[PDB]
Amino acid sequence: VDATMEKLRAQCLSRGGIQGLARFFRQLDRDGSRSLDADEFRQGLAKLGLVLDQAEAEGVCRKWDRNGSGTLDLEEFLRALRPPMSQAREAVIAAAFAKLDRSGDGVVTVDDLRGVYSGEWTEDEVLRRFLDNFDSSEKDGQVTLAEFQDYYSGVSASMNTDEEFVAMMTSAWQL
Amino acid sequence: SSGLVPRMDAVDATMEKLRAARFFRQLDRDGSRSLDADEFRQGLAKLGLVLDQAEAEGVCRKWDRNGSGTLDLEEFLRALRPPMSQAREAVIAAAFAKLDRSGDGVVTVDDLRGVYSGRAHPKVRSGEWTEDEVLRRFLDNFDSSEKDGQVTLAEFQDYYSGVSASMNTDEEFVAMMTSAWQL
Ligand SMILES: [Ca+2]
Ligand SMILES: [Ca+2]
Ligand SMILES: [Ca+2]
Ligand SMILES: [Ca+2]
Ligand SMILES: [Ca+2]
Ligand SMILES: [Ca+2]
Ligand SMILES: [Ca+2]
Ligand SMILES: [Ca+2]
Ligand SMILES: [Ca+2]
Repeated sequence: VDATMEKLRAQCLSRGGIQGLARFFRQLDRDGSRSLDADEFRQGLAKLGLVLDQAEAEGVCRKWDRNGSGTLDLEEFLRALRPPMSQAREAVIAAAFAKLDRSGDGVVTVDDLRGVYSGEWTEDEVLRRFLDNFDSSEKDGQVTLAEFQDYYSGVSASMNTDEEFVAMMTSAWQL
Repeated sequence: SSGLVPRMDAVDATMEKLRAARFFRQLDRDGSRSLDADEFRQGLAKLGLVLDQAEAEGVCRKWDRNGSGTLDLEEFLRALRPPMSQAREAVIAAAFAKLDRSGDGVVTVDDLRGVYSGRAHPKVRSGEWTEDEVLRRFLDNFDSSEKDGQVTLAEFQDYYSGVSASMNTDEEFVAMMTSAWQL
């Protein structure tokens, strides 16, 4: 399934880079509804020699559907086809996430930031504003690993080598 | 001395030289889609690499994983892999040593739990997978074809034989591994 999802990109790499993904997105969207259903997604991949069944399709849509619409919009689809980051880059992030997550339950919260960072604006209200920086656009007081990972998708994309990324992360977080 | 097993040196020489599908099919004189000890023997002579009868039989016996008495494509492809240098063997063992927390010779989910947290994983955050299930999933990749939550050094080595063969220089391979397992 992930192998099928990688063959898609390998195939997209034959010309298509992210502006091309929107172009392909809209050719997948048969009804033009501006989102992809598991059905539309499946028939589109079939046209490319990639085969998975409906339950597999819903599964892929389930994974990338970030707002529980049961469907893939342009943003989610673009995030789906982003070439995954190399493992070394992923490892330093992982590493820095562990640091940040004092409590080590799997998510970073205002409480994890207590003791590590610090009339109007109070204490953890400031701490909350810090948490927000790394959080998604819709702040909910929790930072996942996936979210933390997005926060750095920008600079990572800019930086051409793992060592540039690795060196930066190492110093930022004193790993 | 203890730990040593007797093994044939002249076979190692002939086997090296050889290393340096199209080829398999050439050698498969009788089109059986597998190599007799006898055919392998004749093929190598036709190429100027000399092996007697038992030496050729010895090589089939040791690469014929499934015990068909013969070498098929998968088995032949494996045999031609270059021997693993001290350096590559060293990073593999260091990575295995790291994973095997209990130090009982096998890497299990229980080992892994002391090395990695699986909690931050997206499939755990959605409620669909447990930490141990992500950890088991990770373990399976290194496991033999029959998954049993146990990965032995043999199995670990077998897993990396293929990957190793993919990279040209010891240094690429050593650095890869050092970044993969953070040693
Ligand atoms: Ca649609
Ligand atoms: Ca959606
Ligand atoms: Ca936490
Ligand atoms: Ca969040
Ligand atoms: Ca034959
Ligand atoms: Ca065989
Ligand atoms: Ca163990
Ligand atoms: Ca547990
Ligand atoms: Ca096993």
